[PDB]
Amino acid sequence: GSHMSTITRPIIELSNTADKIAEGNLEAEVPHQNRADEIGILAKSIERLRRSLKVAME
Amino acid sequence: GSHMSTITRPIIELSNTADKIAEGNLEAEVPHQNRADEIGILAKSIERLRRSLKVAME
Repeated sequence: GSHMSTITRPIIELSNTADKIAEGNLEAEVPHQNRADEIGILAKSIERLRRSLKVAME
Repeated sequence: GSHMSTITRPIIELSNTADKIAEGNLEAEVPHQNRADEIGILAKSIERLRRSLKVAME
């Protein structure tokens, strides 16, 4: 499916952002936050983790 | 049935587990860790975030 190629991209974006956060980048902005579909939900979860890490150190 | 239907399930599982961690479930087990494809990579990053939380509070 040629359409599948477009779907694969946002997954790479969320993965790359998550790596930046875990390595100690508490300022990294997570993308796809405003999405309402399954991808938007996954983005929101990554943001929630970022908040905990900041508060954990703050 | 539709092969594409299987794709949605791991996404819901990963999102749900991430929510569990963020709410204060530091011992939550992240799923699909054994996968090496894009889904497995996303699972790995979530495991990193969970560890940082446990380290941050330690």
